[PDB]
Amino acid sequence: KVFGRCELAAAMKRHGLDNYRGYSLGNWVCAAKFESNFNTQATNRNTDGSTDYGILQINSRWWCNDGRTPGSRNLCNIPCSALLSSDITASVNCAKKIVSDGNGMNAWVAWRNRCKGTDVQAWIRGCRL
Repeated sequence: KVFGRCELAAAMKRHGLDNYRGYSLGNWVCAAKFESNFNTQATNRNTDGSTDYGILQINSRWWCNDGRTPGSRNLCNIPCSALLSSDITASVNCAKKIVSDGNGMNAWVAWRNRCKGTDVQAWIRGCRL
């Protein structure tokens, strides 16, 4: 599923991401925009052989099992394919564990490079929330 901007914002808010660990909703929408262009089916392979999955491009090195990242961890206790669902619950629940890991949203390179320090509330302007 390819989300609309406000549609995703409302789904993320319902799942408790607004101000989760101090990160306002606009941060999460901005990260999803630049990680996946709001597409739950996005995948991208990394040089180390891991793969990033889903709307928040969660990596198989640490967070999910895809059966082809040897020696990797599965900290969210899920198959990576669960992160590609039109239902974002699994991605959100795993993102909550990532962002609590100590490095905050710096775990998302696109957030660090394209959202951090910008007017992120722009990503939720106009939405009925």
